[PDB]
Amino acid sequence: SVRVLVDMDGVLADFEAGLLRGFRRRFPEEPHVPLEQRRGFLAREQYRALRPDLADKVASVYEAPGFFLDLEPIPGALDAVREMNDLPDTQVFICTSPLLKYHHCVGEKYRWVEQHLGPQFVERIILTRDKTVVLGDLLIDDKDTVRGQEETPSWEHILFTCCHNRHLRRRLLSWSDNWREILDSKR
Amino acid sequence: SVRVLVDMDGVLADFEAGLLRGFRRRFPEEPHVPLEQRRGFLAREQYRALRPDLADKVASVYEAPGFFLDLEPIPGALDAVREMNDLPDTQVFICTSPLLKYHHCVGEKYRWVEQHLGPQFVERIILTRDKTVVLGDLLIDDKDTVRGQEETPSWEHILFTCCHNRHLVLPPTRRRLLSWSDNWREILDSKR
Ligand SMILES: O=c1[nH]c(=O)n([C@H]2C[C@H]3O[C@](c4ccccc4)(P(=O)(O)O)OC[C@H]3O2)cc1/C=C/P(=O)(O)O
Ligand SMILES: O=c1[nH]c(=O)n([C@H]2C[C@H]3O[C@](c4ccccc4)(P(=O)(O)O)OC[C@H]3O2)cc1/C=C/P(=O)(O)O
Ligand SMILES: [Mg+2]
Ligand SMILES: [Mg+2]
Repeated sequence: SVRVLVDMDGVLADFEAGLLRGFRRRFPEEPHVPLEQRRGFLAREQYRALRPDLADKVASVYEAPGFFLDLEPIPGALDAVREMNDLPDTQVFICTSPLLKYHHCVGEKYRWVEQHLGPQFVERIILTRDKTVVLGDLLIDDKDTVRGQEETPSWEHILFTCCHNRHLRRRLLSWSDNWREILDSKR
Repeated sequence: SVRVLVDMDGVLADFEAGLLRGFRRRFPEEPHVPLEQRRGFLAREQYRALRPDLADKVASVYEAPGFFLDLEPIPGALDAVREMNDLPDTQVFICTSPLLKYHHCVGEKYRWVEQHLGPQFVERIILTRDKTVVLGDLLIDDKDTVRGQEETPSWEHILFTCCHNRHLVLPPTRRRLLSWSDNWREILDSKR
């Protein structure tokens, strides 16, 4: 049995697009960072580099009520994870970290999964700031390094391609890339 | 380095006392289950056996807004977990399962930890319905069996004593903590 841990932001839920849409909506005069020019996991820091006071403006977007609830799915993500979890001898958990400002993040993520994937996937959510203490064969995540208290995690990190990591170990280019072969490589 | 997974309900947060106080307050006419007569971790099913309409009444108490937020800490728990996490070569995570009815559970548990233990322990919350896929040396929990997808969890399960599990008598091969004043330091030591 292969256990796949699947991150939420940038893999199932389109955080980058939602952040940019929310930023342009609420700060329509301000410069922004086009998705194709995003570099580095931390959007706030790139905004800071664009101009210092844009850091807090972009944070105010992802800290706001509704932000996580309203993210659009990543193309192909929902179908893939449904297909994946229906494969025999395969178990999917949605493994996601909340913001340190957790107030509008934690309940909204449970509600996002419930609406987009249903109650069966709500049962498969793992919230943690340290993915290295979760046991599995693979972790699909859009962050360059995934670090924590296990120096050698049980899972192999598959980097899932997102606008901010496109320009940087196995990679999945999209959910249309061949994720079945990666799972097979663990059977 | 020893990693200790610490459950919330019945170990840090007094769920049983909160449930009974909330039931007596809202359903004062109805029969209840005294804490010392609790048996089995599913309170709702014992109420159901007492009388069928009590099952939904008691659920309404722990499904209500505020319920998890307002629970009192277990005596000694907060001091113990702070001491435990300050020990060298020791890491504590708070490893808790939300209700399937998660709406007033999930945020409230985060806020409970933030208020009673601070932001440093908020960072150490793991929410999961399957504790068996979480890696650690020990899991301290008040539930008789802890089951899930790993047939052989990495951790050893230490049963923490609560009104509903007190009647169980463990085989010599398993370990119990009677309270936070019992010798949890030795259990951790056994893993060093
Ligand atoms: O500080 C930040 N700056 C920033 O630009 N972001 C963007 C990037 C993305 O990061 C994450 C994120 C999760 C955990 C820790 C940091 C960031 P994800 O891994 O879920 O994509 O969720 C918050 C999102 O916010 C987050 C954070 C989050 C900080 P933290 O969560 O408090 O550590
Ligand atoms: O059916 C139940 N009946 C019941 O009496 N309870 C009580 C007992 C205890 O159950 C727990 C519980 C949480 C997760 C899985 C089972 C039980 P905990 O052991 O964490 O305290 O959640 C809070 C408490 O609520 C929960 C449930 C939980 C149902 P679900 O599986 O979350 O739908
Ligand atoms: Mg991510
Ligand atoms: Mg418990």
